[PDB]
Amino acid sequence: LRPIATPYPVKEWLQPKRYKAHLMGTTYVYDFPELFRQASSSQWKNFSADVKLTDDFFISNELIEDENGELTEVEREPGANAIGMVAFKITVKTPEYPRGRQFVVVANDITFKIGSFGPQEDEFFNKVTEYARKRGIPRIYLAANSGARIGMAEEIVPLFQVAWNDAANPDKGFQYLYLTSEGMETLKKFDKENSVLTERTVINGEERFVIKTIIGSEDGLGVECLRGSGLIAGATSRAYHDIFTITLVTCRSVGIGAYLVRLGQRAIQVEGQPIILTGASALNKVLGREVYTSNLQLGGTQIMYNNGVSHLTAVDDLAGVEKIVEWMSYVPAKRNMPVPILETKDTWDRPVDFTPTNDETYDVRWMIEGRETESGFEYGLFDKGSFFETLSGWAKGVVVGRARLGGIPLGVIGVETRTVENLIPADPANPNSAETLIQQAGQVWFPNSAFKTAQAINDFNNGEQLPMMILANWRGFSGGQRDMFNEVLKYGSFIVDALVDYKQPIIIYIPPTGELRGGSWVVVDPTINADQMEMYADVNARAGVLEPEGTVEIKFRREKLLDTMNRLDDKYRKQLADRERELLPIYGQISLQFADLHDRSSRMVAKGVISKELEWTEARRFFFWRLRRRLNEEYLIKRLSHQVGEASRLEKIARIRSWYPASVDHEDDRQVATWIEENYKTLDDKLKGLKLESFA
Amino acid sequence: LRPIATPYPVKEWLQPKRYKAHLMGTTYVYDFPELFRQASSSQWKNFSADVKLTDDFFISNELIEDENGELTEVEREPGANAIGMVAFKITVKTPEYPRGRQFVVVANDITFKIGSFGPQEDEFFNKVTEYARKRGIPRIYLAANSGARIGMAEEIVPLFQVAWNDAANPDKGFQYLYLTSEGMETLKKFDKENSVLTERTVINGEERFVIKTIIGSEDGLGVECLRGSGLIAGATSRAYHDIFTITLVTCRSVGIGAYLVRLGQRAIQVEGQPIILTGASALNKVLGREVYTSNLQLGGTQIMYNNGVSHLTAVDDLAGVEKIVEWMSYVPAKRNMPVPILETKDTWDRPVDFTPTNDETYDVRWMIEGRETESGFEYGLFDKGSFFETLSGWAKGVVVGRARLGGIPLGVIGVETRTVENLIPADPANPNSAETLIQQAGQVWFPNSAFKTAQAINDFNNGEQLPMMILANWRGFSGGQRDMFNEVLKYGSFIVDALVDYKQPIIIYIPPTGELRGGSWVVVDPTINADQMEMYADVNARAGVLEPEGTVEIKFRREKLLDTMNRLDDKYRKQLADRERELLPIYGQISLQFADLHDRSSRMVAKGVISKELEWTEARRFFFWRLRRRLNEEYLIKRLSHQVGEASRLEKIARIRSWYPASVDHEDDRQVATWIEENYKTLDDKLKGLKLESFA
Ligand SMILES: Cc1ccc2cc(CC3CCN(C(=O)c4cc(-c5ccccc5)nc5ccccc45)CC3)ccc2n1
Ligand SMILES: Cc1ccc2cc(CC3CCN(C(=O)c4cc(-c5ccccc5)nc5ccccc45)CC3)ccc2n1
Repeated sequence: LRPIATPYPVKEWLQPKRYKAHLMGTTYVYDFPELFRQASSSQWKNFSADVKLTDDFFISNELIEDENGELTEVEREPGANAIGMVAFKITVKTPEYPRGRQFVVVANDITFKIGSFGPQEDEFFNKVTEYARKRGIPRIYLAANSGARIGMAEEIVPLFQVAWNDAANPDKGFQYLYLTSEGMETLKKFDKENSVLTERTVINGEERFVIKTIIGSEDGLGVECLRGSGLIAGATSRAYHDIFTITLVTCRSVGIGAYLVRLGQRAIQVEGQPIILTGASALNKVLGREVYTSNLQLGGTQIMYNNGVSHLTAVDDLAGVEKIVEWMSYVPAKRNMPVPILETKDTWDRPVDFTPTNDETYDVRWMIEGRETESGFEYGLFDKGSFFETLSGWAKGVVVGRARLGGIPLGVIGVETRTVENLIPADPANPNSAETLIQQAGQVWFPNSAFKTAQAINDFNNGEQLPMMILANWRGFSGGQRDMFNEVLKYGSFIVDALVDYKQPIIIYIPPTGELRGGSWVVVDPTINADQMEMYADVNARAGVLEPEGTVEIKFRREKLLDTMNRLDDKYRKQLADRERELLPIYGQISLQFADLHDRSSRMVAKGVISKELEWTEARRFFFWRLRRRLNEEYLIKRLSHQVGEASRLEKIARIRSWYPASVDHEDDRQVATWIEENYKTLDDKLKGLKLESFA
Repeated sequence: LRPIATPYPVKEWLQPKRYKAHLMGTTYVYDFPELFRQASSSQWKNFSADVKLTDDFFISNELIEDENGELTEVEREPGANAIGMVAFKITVKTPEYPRGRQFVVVANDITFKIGSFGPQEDEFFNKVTEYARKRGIPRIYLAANSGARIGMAEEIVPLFQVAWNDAANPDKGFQYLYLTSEGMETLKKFDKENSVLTERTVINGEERFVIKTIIGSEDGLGVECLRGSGLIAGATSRAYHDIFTITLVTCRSVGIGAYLVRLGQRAIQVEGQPIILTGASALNKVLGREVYTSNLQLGGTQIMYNNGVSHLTAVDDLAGVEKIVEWMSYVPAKRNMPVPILETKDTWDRPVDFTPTNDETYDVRWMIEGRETESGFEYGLFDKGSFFETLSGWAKGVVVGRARLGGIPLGVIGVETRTVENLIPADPANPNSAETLIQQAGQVWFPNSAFKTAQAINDFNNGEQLPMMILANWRGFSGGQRDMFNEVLKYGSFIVDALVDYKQPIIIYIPPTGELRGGSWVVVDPTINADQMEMYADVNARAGVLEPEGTVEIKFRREKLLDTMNRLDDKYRKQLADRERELLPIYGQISLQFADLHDRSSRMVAKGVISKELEWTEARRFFFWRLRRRLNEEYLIKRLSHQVGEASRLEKIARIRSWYPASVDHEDDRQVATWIEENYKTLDDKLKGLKLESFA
């Protein structure tokens, strides 16, 4: 016992494994449910300071496998785990789910054979993944490991012999490894006969059993651990499309551990905890030179957060757990359940205060969440304090996060208008390599920002099942040599693919001072997914194939400018050339203005390419009721789908809308939402009566 | 008429549009079906030189929209197209489909408004895509365009007036653009009232109609072309997952044209024909410096073929058409039809001649397709002349292509064992940028080669619907700083995702002299997709978590080596240190051999991680019958699926196998395939009788 005379019992002495996990710079596995309780208690405190929580608000039950390999809940003392993988089923009352929400927490035990993954740990992690998937509940993975377990047949070590080329001179070489009759007998005795595959031979009177293959009696030495690693890699790939998946990197995550981080997609990395494949010293041995200094050089946050492999960083394990809990607050309690509404002080019924200006630099986050000023807070489009930014270390030209609109959770994608700089590190393996600073113009999609946008769309859709708003403001894609060589077309195409797959309502909105041109419009047009997408443009937004400079270059050339001077200038209508020299700068401005007059939201409305033209200050009120109406109609379309056999979206929506009273304006979002909400049970009666269907 | 006195009529005079397409360095649209006839005739000549083809072997029928917008077949004179998009339905008798196969060819007409995409061209291209998708037939796109159509309201050009700040001094500026009563009347007269949105004002006695927005009477000016571009981008994204999609870049492909190339995935680029977004001169104007010299610098084959955006290059349009036809020869006639068997001179019943050696450098293509030697041809694993390599300009560390195994078409992925070099061009926009040469070690996955592998798996699965063989031979992934920063984990994870989605049989085979370690095994393990995947290892292959050097470093350390010297060396069992110095180099070799003895295919079999251990020379015979048996069982599993409502793969296969006579060995591939093929109609009788099912 160290230390002596403490007021309460020494937990690191009661369970020495707790001390071992601490020495490795991580939380002991069995202490993680307490971090989740602390983080959930903080959630309530930030939401409503006066709430009185009792311990029954949070329940953690360890999951273990019974005799039949089926998962069962247990209450046992920490550290009794016979495998290096542990899991907990958590039931917690949260501000968004005050009656309770559930999720599973899977975690490596860093104290159990260094958190290595053997076949038993792989099979348990897979069983836990399937358990969560069957229930539709989130799967949280706490990564603290050493990758696949590695071993040798330790029983053959004191038994094997060597067929020396020259017995007197060992340095001269050897032919093979073998066992003697007594070696074979030792194996026969301990029932380890199948530990080796041998070929009996006789050399100078003595029978030698030539070792052809070493198998070993102990399970979890090599290939069997690689099979289990593949199983859990595929399981995680599947889980990402099915349930909400997230990983906290709490101590190192090696090999399969690094792949699990990425396969679950959503990842929070604790600072100083590396995500690696082969380590620095192993790499150095292969390279035959001291190239790398540390594992943190290979997989620290300055690699992974800058990459977008880590969506967020955390200063410590509790900060990481808090970020999991905060991320989950935007996510349904289980698969296919409605998105969790959480109304706060900042109600839908207000104008948007922060307005961008053409003559002034702004941070898009101000438009999203608002900004603090000396004269008071300027409210943004979304709820005050609701913006949760993710992938904040990578491709900063695009701003992605979760926010709330009058309480409705949604994914938000905005455009950073300021020039973004990123530092490409010098390659330690190349002596002729130096660090590169890359500058990327604002409102231009680059390979990295296009990849981040596609990734965001997929992460809001899969597991999170959230509606989305893109505040579309791009001039185009980078068509330059470097970015074209770096496959900008591939990443831009991933955006189209991500939108095709989207299952919840989408709002595309060109904001005030905003623009959408050529290739940038293409990749975000609502006809990519007409079932879910709608486009809107601000009265102060612009859009066309080219910018006015481009349009004039192709369609308002010198001949047309001169005919315009001929019509409009009395002096014009060698003495022409000097007049042309004087008129050209202003006539170039007239032509640019003429072109800009086509790029208005009024032309977008007339041509039917946008649903409506909007005023920014009224966009919060408009979008709140539009989104609320859309969620309600989507619920009814899904109910009608359950009883038909075969009908299109257009036919399903036309039928639902035919149930609305004649006096209801189908174009009034607030009226449609209000009527549906007042009639959910009446609509249920109607849907249940439609089960008079016999379709073959 | 130019030239005069030709033996036959001047086609470039009869149809001047033919001459215009030629002046633009491309085939005239209406001459493309003839290139397909020429290429299909060549297919027959290469297959069986003595075949007698008549003109009824190939039929091309132009598709146009009728009064109701429905596609109908027409026989009309070339050049009568009222839109800049044309399509043909092709019916061709090929060596793989001697009774005929069909596909659609969609193409821009470069002579029609520079191949620009207006709303009508977009709607026709979408209608053609849907037509092919509904029928399950391939969609071939011939890209020769200028992107989205750009325009202005040309009727407002001679009408608009300017509100000068000072009428006498135009240079001093202007307030707005306006129309007069006579301007408004001109618009009223020609029924173009809605061409502008105006605001009537009176300034110094005269009524001025202030132009607030220019709309225009002509359709296809701006945003409406961007909507149509989005529609066809989404349509192509969908088509790729549904039917076989391919694009030939035959003249430039701009904007939406560049996106269509990528969205259809499979692309052949004719040399000197660029795939661009914004062009060089437009980019130069934005950058305010002469940065780029040409469009070919931005999107030539040296960009796109090196990127993997272009799967192949072609010296000319006919070479391109021939490569389409050759690619299609491995693909089913329509969606869900069986893969086309094409038996040639090189029959299944032979050993594999080319065998790799540990002490000698080899090209993996020799193992795949064989090699010419002075002593004769050394046959490879696959049919002689059947290897069709694709993505050959990009990530050369991985070799991808289509091949045939005793006539069975399949996707093949092999590993290039030689060091691969690639040249990263100097960024023209950065004066402080120079070209970089990157060397990549063989048998190591890098971000580019991992992306190429995932891309290949997806392209064999989607549309092609082919079985696959991966000749798995990777030591691991590059875990170094540069490759980790360059997101190797993301690309490696895409491999897992691509395997999860795979719908046809997969063979993973570790070849002779081959190896599969740590992270490389993980990403290719058959438990990722147990319904489709099987793994095999050569008797001369190796596999474990680490390489023997790594295993000894962790599990056979100095203490263990010294205890081994204590047991095996009579002299060992300060006078120890000098003995240690002498023994250590050979005892290090013993420990490496001890570790290598665990890495054998015999341990893989014993641990149940591979289906069988094989001998390379017998692999062609083994895999032919294994694949043939698997295709037959897959056909029956799909038939059983059509009549059940709910049953797992394991239950479906167990039922099918219960139909085999008792004397049939379920493990004998050749016997199982033979029995199924002799009993297809009898099995059909049994399946039709199982339609006594009433499941609710
Ligand atoms: C690194 C970088 C930085 C900015 C980028 C902007 C775009 C947008 C397109 C719009 C379409 N387009 C034009 O429409 C255009 C814009 C301008 C232009 C605009 C603003 C200032 C100066 C010039 N001049 C032109 C000249 C000829 C043809 C087209 C134009 C070109 C430019 C694309 C890639 C970019 N890459
Ligand atoms: C650019 C590059 C080049 C080659 C690469 C090879 C690997 C494979 C792993 C296997 C696992 N592993 C070992 O198992 C290992 C191999 C060797 C080694 C092998 C051959 C020659 C020299 C050393 N020495 C070691 C030392 C300590 C720990 C592990 C080892 C390391 C190396 C990964 C990335 C690489 N990147």
